[PDB]
Amino acid sequence: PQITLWKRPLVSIKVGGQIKEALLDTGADDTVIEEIALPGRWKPKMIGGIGGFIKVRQYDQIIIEICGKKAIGTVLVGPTPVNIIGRNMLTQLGCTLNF
Amino acid sequence: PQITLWKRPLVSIKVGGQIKEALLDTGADDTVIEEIALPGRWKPKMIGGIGGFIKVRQYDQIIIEICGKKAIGTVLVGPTPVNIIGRNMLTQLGCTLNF
Ligand SMILES: CC(C)(C)NC(=O)[C@@H]1CN(Cc2cccnc2)CCN1C[C@@H](O)C[C@@H](Cc1ccccc1)C(=O)N[C@H]1c2ccccc2C[C@H]1O
Ligand SMILES: [Cl-]
Ligand SMILES: [Cl-]
Ligand code: NA
Repeated sequence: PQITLWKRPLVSIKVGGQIKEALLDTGADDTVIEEIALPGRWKPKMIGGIGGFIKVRQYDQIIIEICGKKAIGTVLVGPTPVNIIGRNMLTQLGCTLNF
Repeated sequence: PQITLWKRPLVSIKVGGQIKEALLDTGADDTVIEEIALPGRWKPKMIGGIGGFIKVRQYDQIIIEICGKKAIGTVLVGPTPVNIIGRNMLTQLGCTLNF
């Protein structure tokens, strides 16, 4: 499909057995989600954007459904203002910018 | 052009008579550039990132050029780690998300 940007590119996603709303974010290197329960062991990580850095937990090989597609990859969990689908996942979806 | 997301979608832009590197950011509502000299009056504004809010100067009716295409709109000037081209400008360039 083709998503215009006249409004926020928000989509429904399934992760951690839960349905959530997330932002398709080309400006994000990684994918970070609000506090949620994920399986397996995690490693610490610092991610920075406007306003500085935040500490998140990194879980790997996590399954995520986005726009009727499945992606399996790294998912960060922490105090992010909004759920963010970053490039690590967007590439799995075969997403590209066009203009 | 069609831009893949394996790496950050950086592009050269023309703004304030200067040439700069900026990131095509679908998750960004606004366009924010590091300290740069812009003409006209400005208004103060607070914008929030994953790390918190930063204070910026809001300029309106600013023209930017990207890959031969031009757009006019609001440009925020402040301490941003990276220059960001947001949706308010991406729409004007006819930039879409495709997969
Ligand atoms: C207008 C402004 C630019 C202030 N907007 C944002 O920062 C929004 C904020 N919302 C949230 C919000 C905050 C307050 C109010 N409403 C909404 C979440 C989504 N971001 C957009 C991000 O894509 C911005 C980038 C900027 C950046 C890129 C590369 C290097 C440094 C900074 C961003 O924060 N990306 C980072 C990022 C993001 C997620 C996971 C990993 C990483 C690493 C890094 O790529
Ligand atoms: Cl990944
Ligand atoms: Cl605008
Ligand atoms: Na990016």
